[PDB]
Amino acid sequence: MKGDIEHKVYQLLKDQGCEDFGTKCVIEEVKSSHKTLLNTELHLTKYYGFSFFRHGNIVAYGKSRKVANAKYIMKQRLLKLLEDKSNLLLYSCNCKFSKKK
Ligand SMILES: [Zn+2]
Repeated sequence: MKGDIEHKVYQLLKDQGCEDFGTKCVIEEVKSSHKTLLNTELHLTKYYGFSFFRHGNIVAYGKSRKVANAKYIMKQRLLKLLEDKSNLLLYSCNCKFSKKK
């Protein structure tokens, strides 16, 4: 496929009978500051903790100072999973019914 990992994730997962998934974007600031001279560190060295959630689990993780790089990492995570067919993102679940081995 090409490009947008989110669409790929949706394309198959929603078709597997899943709707419970999505990306989370929380900032993980690296506090190298012991004390400071203002209320809070106006702007310290923070990192965008991009991650992909699937049933409360972490399928993709990519923390970077650059939003693009952060996204890039997590994207290539699930990207490899749908390419390699690793069940970490693509496993069957009960958003519809039971499963069969
Ligand atoms: Zn599900």
